[PDB]
Amino acid sequence: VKDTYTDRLDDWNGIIAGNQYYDSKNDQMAKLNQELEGKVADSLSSISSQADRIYLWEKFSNYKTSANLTATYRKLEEMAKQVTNPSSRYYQDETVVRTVRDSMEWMHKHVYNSEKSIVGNWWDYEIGTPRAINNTLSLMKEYFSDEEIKKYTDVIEKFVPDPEHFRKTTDNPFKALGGNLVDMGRVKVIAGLLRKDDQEISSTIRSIEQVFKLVDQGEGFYQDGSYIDHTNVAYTGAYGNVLIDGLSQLLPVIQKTKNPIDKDKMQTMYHWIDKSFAPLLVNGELMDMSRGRSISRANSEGHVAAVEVLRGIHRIADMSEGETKQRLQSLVKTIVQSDSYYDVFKNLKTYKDISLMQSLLSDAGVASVPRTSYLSAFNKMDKTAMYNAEKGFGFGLSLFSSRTLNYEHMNKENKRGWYTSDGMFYLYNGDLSHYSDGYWPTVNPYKMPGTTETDAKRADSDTGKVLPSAFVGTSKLDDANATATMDFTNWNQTLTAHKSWFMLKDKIAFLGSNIQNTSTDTAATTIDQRKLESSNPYKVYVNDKEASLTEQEKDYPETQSVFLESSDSKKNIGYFFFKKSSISMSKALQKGAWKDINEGQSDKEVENEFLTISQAHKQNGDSYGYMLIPNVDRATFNQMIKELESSLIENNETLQSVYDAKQGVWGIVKYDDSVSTISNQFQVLKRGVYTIRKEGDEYKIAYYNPETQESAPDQEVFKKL
Ligand SMILES: CC(=O)N[C@@H]1[C@@H](O[C@@H]2OC(C(=O)O)=C[C@H](O)[C@H]2O)[C@@H](O)[C@@H](CO)O[C@H]1O
Repeated sequence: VKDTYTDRLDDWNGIIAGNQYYDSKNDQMAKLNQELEGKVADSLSSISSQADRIYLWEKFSNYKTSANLTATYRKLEEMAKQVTNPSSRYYQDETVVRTVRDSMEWMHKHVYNSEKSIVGNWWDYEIGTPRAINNTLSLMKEYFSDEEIKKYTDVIEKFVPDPEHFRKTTDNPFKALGGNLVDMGRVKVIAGLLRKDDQEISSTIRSIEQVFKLVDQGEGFYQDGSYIDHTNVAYTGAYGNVLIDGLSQLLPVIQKTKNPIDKDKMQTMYHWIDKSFAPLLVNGELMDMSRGRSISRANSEGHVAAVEVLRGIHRIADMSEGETKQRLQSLVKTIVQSDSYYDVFKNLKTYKDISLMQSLLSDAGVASVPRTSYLSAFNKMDKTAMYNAEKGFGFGLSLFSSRTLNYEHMNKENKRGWYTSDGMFYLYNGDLSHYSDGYWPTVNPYKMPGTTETDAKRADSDTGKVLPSAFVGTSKLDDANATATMDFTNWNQTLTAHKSWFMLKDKIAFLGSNIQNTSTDTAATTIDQRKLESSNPYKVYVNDKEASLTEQEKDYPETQSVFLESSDSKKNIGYFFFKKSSISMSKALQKGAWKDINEGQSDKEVENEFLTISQAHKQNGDSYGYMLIPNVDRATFNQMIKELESSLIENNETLQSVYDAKQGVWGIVKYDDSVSTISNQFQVLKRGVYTIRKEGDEYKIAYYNPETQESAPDQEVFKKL
């Protein structure tokens, strides 16, 4: 019955597949089409023989394993996309039409129907499979009757009758929010359309509108740009991806129903883009510290995941108008063009998304200007993102506190992310491929960069924990200067350390004090564990003298500096130790497989060479202190360390401070309320984090008490002498 419902479904098909936009003369489109051709070809030659068949596909035959249901229906969706694509060799193919129809019927009878109960993961039964069924039926609606479409979607109403909750048929349902809530839309809004059910469409849209509300607690988007999911996990880069990706697909359809969403309610989407997503995108890569367990998926490395967000942003820009549309187009364009490592088209999986990107990149009317410097203090999720446009490097600080979980290990994914939030840092430089090409399965999980830990063995079965302390946070002064601290205690309460960071425009100082260890395990701080490029080797210098690193660890006592020299100055990394320190370094090939950190991934061996720098802490009360200076050549680095000779103000159990004489900026962390006199110019009076700038006889102050998550009147925390 061609009606308004089918009209909406046509729009939906144009969004999730876009065959109407296909052009065989379009190189990028032909590439996606050919990819679908091969997938359909493979599925057809392996699908089971309707003569006493026990399954459709042998590799997805154990229907006790819920993932097999979703994988099975997704193969049918691929067939639907090609049977409706005029340029596919399967266009209107009678055998494919019958295969989809017969497969739907078979699964309906023996595997997935209203009489079944959830076996395995609820997600497959309520989101993955319903979405695949909806899309298959929508795309091939001209090959199914309304009665058949209602028949194959009855099961969706059984497992997902309520647009506000998921797991409704289990003994522990939950409130749908964020990414999940958006998927609720892709399940019930589309099913509603297919079933011509007005109440389902309207009630579901009403539920979805909740996603536009910013929260000050719990899961969702925060005013400061943070995004929390799974109760207390920083998750902008995975669940937030799903949210923006899925919502941008749905909106064009929703806005054409009889229950469009108010334009002012949707205004917060622009806030997510500018506050939450943009800061996490550096040279086309989505910062891993925001992606949770997804970092353990081989097909979803940083640049790939970034496209999930970018394609969503672009669709939103396309449905916008005037300057809002223009500014968003410019954001997408500059980010994509800055990525010389990843081909954006590799993750634009529909013809419309491809078409949109191509027009964007060729439209001289859309400005593409390098992004300016910024520094986001995501205090509500304990992450900080810094970007310096003049020098061209990004910096990510991954922490956690009494308010957030350190790492997420679930669904057998991210088995070794134990220390990815123990003060771990990320450096985004000229090597855009650093955290890609197998970084996650080959990096030594016991030596995550920036972390202070003991060498005790950890079990893959362990799960995340929150921090005993709430004293973790960042005080931001401006777009280039901020200070952070973390009252760190390790997983088994055998080691502590006051870890602080001083972001000073073109460098970051790392200070650690009060390092205590009560175990018999050895303790140390990993200064860095950098993944190398066989094409761009580094020349290593210690105290400005060339060193030859080996697989075997070598000790370097009385170290003043370490410099990693590349042919490209934008890959250079220098470490300046305020006080001569005893460190050790090595360069070795590290092997591993994605399956080691994610049960569902390939066991194929992967390997990468890593340069590891460490500093042992053999006595209680130990400390470390060094300045990370990226993107400058050797001579400039050497010149800079002399300028910084007296930059360390203090690094003890109650006070940690670094001074940037060139900028006239101080970074200060106080663990108690004693009066601290700084550089004989002023005093700071309260426990907390400070970033101060002197401009003449004037002083600009940025104070933050991480525990109460509040600042305070200037006179309460600052006094000029
Ligand atoms: C955010 C997240 O990790 N969601 C899990 C699912 O992963 C997402 O799957 C899809 C999709 O369209 O199916 C898109 C995303 O890129 C990917 O992160 C999936 O792993 C699912 C399996 O049960 O569990 C979700 O929590």
